[PDB]
Amino acid sequence: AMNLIFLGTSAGVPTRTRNVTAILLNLQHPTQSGLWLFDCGEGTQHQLLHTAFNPGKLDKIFISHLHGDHLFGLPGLLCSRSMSGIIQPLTIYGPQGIREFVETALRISGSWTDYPLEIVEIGAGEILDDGLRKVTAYPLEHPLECYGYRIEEHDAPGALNAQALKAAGVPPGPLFQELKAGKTITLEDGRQINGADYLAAPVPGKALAIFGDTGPCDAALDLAKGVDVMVHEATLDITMEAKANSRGHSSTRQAATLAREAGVGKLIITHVSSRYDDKGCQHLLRECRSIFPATELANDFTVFNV
Amino acid sequence: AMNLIFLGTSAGVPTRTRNVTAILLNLQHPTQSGLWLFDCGEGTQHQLLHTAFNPGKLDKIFISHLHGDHLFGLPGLLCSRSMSGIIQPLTIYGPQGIREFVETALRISGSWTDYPLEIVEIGAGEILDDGLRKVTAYPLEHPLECYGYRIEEHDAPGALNAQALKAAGVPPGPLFQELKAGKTITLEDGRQINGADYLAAPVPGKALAIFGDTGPCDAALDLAKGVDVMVHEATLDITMEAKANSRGHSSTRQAATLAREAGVGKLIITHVSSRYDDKGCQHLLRECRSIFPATELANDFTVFNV
Ligand SMILES: [Zn+2]
Ligand SMILES: [Zn+2]
Ligand SMILES: [Zn+2]
Ligand SMILES: [Zn+2]
Repeated sequence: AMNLIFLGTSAGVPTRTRNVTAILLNLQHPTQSGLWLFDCGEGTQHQLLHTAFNPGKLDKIFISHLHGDHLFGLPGLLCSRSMSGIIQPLTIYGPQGIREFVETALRISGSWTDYPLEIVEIGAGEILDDGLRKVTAYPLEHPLECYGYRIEEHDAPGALNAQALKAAGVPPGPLFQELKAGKTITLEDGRQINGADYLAAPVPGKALAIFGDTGPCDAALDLAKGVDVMVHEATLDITMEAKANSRGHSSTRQAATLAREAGVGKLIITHVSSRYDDKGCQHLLRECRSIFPATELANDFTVFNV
Repeated sequence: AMNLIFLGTSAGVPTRTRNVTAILLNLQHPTQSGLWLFDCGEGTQHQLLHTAFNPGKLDKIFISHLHGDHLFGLPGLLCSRSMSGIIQPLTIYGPQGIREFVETALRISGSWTDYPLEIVEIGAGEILDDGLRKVTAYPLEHPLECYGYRIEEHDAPGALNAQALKAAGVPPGPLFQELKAGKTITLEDGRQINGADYLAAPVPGKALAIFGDTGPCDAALDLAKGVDVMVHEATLDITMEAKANSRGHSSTRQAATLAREAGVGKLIITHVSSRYDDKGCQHLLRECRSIFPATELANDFTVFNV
C-alpha cells in the first residue's frame, strides 16, 4: 500500500533532465488499488506514457495551484484518456478557476470526454474520505491560492492475537468466530474468555504530505506534523533563500528544518530550480541532510515507499 | 534558405516514438534569419529544448486549427519563452478562439510575458508579406476551422550577367555600376550597351505548403499547386480511407494523388496514426510512393530542405 512515483521534478520550466511537476500516488489496496495524481505540468501525460502503469487505474487528480508548471498538461491528459477507451470515471480537485480552465480548454479545442468527469473547486479542509483514507487540503504561502495535501489512511483496528488465544486454550475455528465478534465466550474448561483482551495493538495508518509550492508559512507545520513521508519543494539553496521566499518558495534549509520541526519519517525534496545541474542538486541534498539526515532528492521516475 | 525541422509527427495523441504535431521552419536569410513554428501540440517546447536551435530566433507561430494535438503546448511555450530572458517580440496567427484560449490560459495560471505578444485571429487569404516572402492561409476540410499555409518567397530579380558583359567589352567597376542601374551606357569603343540585355533569367522563389489536418477538399489543390515541398497528413492507410475522410483526414493514396495532381517537387507525410508501428509506417510510405515516388515520411527531429 502507498507508493510515490515522480513524473516531473522541475521548478517552473522543463529541462533536458527534469520535466515540470507531477507526482503519482499508487494506492495498492485490497479493494481500492487505484492511481492518484498530484499536479499535471506540461508533458505529464508523456512522462506517464513511458511507464508501465495502467492509465486506466487513475481515477482522481489533485491540483495544488494553477501555475502553468503544475497545470498545462491537464487538458491534454484528459483528451488522451478519452481517446484511449478509458471510461472509468475521473475526479479533479483544485482551487477556483480549475473548472473554468479545463472547460474553456475543452470547449475551444472541440474536445469532450467519453468518461464521466467531475471537477471540484476546493478550499482548506478535508477533501474526501475513502473509507480507507482521508485527504485534507492545507493553504500555503504562494503567489496563487495553493494547497498542500495530507493523505492519511485510517488506523487499522487491532486484530485478535491468535497465538495468545491458542496459548490460553481457545482452539481455532468455532468459538474463534465469536471471540472475533467480541463475545465473552466461555471455554468448556470452565473459564470465560473476553475477546477484548486479545484484540491487541491497533496499528496506526501511514501519513503522507504532498506539499504545493510554498515559502515558510503557518499551516505548513500542521500538514507536516508526524507524517511518514513529506514531499516538499526545495527550489533554491540557502544563499538564495530570500529570492526563494519572495516568490513563494523555500530554501534547502527551510525545508529540512520544517521536516525536523514536524518530526516526519522521511523528507523528499523536489521542484528544484533549472539553475542547478546534477552536482548542484547534490549540493542541495547535502544542505538538507545536514539539518535532517533523512532527506532524499526526487527524480523523474524515481519511486518511494510511504 | 528554408528548412523544415519536424518536432512532432503524431496524429491526435503522443506516443513513445512520436510526439503530437509541431513543425519548425528555419528561414535562413541575409537579414531575416529567424524561426517560424507551425502548430504547437503538447510537449512542443520539450521537443525544442532538446535541439540546439536558439529559442530566441523564433518570432512567429502559425496555428492551423485549435484541436488539442496542435494547440495544448502553446501556453507552456509562451511562459517558458518569457521565463528565459527572451524579449524579442512574438506573433501568433490562428483561427478564431486562438486569442481567447491563450488569454484565458495565461489569466488563470497567473502568467504574463515580458516580450510583446501579438495574437492574430485569421481567415482565408494572404496573412503577411515579409518583403522577402508571403504567407497565405487556405481553408481545409476538418471538424474545426483549419487552415493550410502556403509560404512563397518572392522571385529574385534577374542579376546582370557579368561574364556576358565582360565578353562584350564592359570592364568591371565604373560603367558596371551604371549598367547595373539600367543605364544604356555607351562604351569608349564606340558602342551603346543596354544593361537590360544582360540582366538575365529572374530566378523564381521556393514554394512551400504546410497543410493543416484535412480530408479531401477543393482549396487543397490551390495550396499545393506547383509548390517545391508539400507537407500533408497521411493519417490512415488506404483500407481506412473512409474512416479517415469521416474525421477530416486523408488516406495515404489521397495525399500522394493530390501531390501528383498538383505537380509538387516533394511530398512529406505526417500526422500518422498511433495505430501504426514503425513497419506500418513504412507500409504507409510504400502506398504513397506507388502513386508519387517523391514522398517521404517525417519523423521527430527529421530535417528537410525546401
Ligand atoms: Zn511550481
Ligand atoms: Zn507555482
Ligand atoms: Zn490533428
Ligand atoms: Zn485536428
